[PDB]
Amino acid sequence: SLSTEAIHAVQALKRLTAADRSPPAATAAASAALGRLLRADLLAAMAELQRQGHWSLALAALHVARAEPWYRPDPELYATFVSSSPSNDPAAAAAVDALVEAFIEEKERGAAGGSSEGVWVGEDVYKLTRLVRALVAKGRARAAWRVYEAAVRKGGCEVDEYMYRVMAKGMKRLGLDEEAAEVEADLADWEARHLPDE
Amino acid sequence: SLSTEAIHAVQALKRLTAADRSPPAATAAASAALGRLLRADLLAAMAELQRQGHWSLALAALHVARAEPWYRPDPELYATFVSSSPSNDPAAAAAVDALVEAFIEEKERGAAGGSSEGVWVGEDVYKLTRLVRALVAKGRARAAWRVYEAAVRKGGCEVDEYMYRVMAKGMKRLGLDEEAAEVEADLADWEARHLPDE
RNA sequence: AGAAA
RNA sequence: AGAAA
Repeated sequence: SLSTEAIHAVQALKRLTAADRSPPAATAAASAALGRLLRADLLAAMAELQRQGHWSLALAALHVARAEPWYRPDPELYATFVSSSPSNDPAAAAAVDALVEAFIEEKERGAAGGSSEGVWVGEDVYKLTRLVRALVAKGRARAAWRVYEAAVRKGGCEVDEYMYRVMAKGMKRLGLDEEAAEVEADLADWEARHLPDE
Repeated sequence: SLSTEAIHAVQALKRLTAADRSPPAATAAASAALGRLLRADLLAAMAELQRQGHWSLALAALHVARAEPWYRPDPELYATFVSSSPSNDPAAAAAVDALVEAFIEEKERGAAGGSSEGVWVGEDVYKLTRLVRALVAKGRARAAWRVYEAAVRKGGCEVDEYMYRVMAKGMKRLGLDEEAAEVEADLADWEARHLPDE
């Protein structure tokens, strides 16, 4: 559930942006109501806004969160934003794609080393699969592909059959037959190394 | 559905093999999570893994199952493994062929008698047809042929028109025109004995 | 756990 | 029941 501090923060955010729906003031209202909540409270506020349907406000909260010092690029966090995004909404869809681009840029922002390259290597497989699943579920075939290609194809994040099947089926039914075939190939390679051989 | 015992077993299996994807440890994890489940639970676990896409794990479960005392070579069981196998996967395809060879060896393992030869004679026609259908559907023309030839041609398992048509059409479209013709001949013989003559 | 073409 | 060239 939500601490009274987070509940009051959400109410505060809504009531302020009510008198002015405009996004410029909406931002200033977010840092005003959510500016300095403990990580746990800010995350709960965000989730509550998503749950209620105030997606644009949830995004505003994300903005605030990105400024916090504890902030870290997290696939699960991004998946909730995709899941809660409005269906049949061109603007929303673009926002989702943009979000995916933001997640990969945030994650890879800290990489300049021949040092053991692992920006994606240590990533949570389940969470990353959840993000991909959500993107597919919302028809963001391209976005899904950027993520897979970034974290698995290049990032060298070791995934499993479940992840592959999700992608292959996703790309297929979404009309990227080209990429579907590549996933199947990646899967084929995987199988070629885990399947008991003789 | 799945007993909580089987659900927990599957979770357990995944979580263990997660820290180590390698097949040697994957096997030890299977006998560790699935080692002593009731037949019903082990079978349900296997099917759930297939459903999720963890085919290599489903195969690991099969290994465990083969050691159980209640285990019996079953065409249906093998068909599910063929159906759930990844398409466009050289390794998988070989695994399927190997599986078919394992099924025929397991079945015929108990035959050393001029006693009424019936290792295949009492076989379930529908299930056996399902296995053949799946193999064809995955392009395993050879594998399909081994089964047919073993159980019907030699094993003396009495099948029906549905089975023949499935094979003939399967071999044809799969490019074994030689074997297709033989099936049609087998069918011709069948017809010659069931068709009302005059 | 990454809930159902 | 062995679901659609």
